[PDB]
Amino acid sequence: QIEDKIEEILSKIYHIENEIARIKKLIYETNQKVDQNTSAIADINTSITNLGTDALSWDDEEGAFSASHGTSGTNKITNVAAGEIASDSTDAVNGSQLYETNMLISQYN
Amino acid sequence: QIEDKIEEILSKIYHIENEIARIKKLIYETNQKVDQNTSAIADINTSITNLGTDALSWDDEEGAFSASHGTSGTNKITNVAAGEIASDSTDAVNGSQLYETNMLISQYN
Amino acid sequence: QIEDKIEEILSKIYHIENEIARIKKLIYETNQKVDQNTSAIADINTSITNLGTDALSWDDEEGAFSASHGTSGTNKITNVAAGEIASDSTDAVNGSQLYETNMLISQYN
Repeated sequence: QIEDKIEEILSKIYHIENEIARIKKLIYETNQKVDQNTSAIADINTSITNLGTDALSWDDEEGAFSASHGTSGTNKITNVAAGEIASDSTDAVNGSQLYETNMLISQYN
Repeated sequence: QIEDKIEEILSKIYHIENEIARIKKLIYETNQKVDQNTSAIADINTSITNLGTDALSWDDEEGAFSASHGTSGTNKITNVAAGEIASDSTDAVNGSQLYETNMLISQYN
Repeated sequence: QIEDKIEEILSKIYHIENEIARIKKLIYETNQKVDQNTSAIADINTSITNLGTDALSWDDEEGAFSASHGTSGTNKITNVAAGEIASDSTDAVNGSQLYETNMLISQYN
């Protein structure tokens, strides 16, 4: 009876040991995925910070989009293609267009 | 005394088996959270990619905001409300405003 | 022999107990990281939502950046520095520049 009980005990111990081995694998696999995600989050935080710094964004107090950037309150917007010149146009106009207008005036004068 | 000892060992083995059952559940639960975050991060990466592509942003080669996009280095900005026309105005002006100016000149000529 | 067997069994159970305590600690530590990451992803989703609402963004149907915002189909862009007035300038122009042009015309008249 006691040798049987010892065999029972040892069988139970082997099973526990096997389960523990698998658990160590599972915790490792998990911690690899978590480390991956922690790194990814760090990179995302940088990207979000940069987008926030660099996007031309709405200014609630001004009730308009603002071309302020960092420590510079006013800045150019460039690479703006020519806007439609019409009574209903809501396109921004660029310096080539104002140049043309100024030339019409100087020619007029 | 050895029957007592055997029963105490079997008791502790039962306890350990219970711990292992709990541990397995915890690991599964933890992995469900990690899975959710891994998939949330993939979604975030796409969002950030698209925001970077679509937000009018600062350009460190221009020292200005740049309307480059896709295969065109210049693009229009539209749905721009009329800017204040005043000596100290920093508002963008639209094609309707330039149209009016051009019309004043034209009528004179 | 059997008293000896029992001693060896107890020694192994002691080792198992140490492994279980370590595993618990590792799972705790993993979950502290996962919690930190879940929160960080929550913050990121808020930043992304806000950047989307507030960035001046590309509009596929317009093929242009759009100063639409919220319920308002058109809005101002302000804090725009004066653009180059030249035949190949792609700088946006501001209200102070159009004011100046408008005063040339009113002078010429």
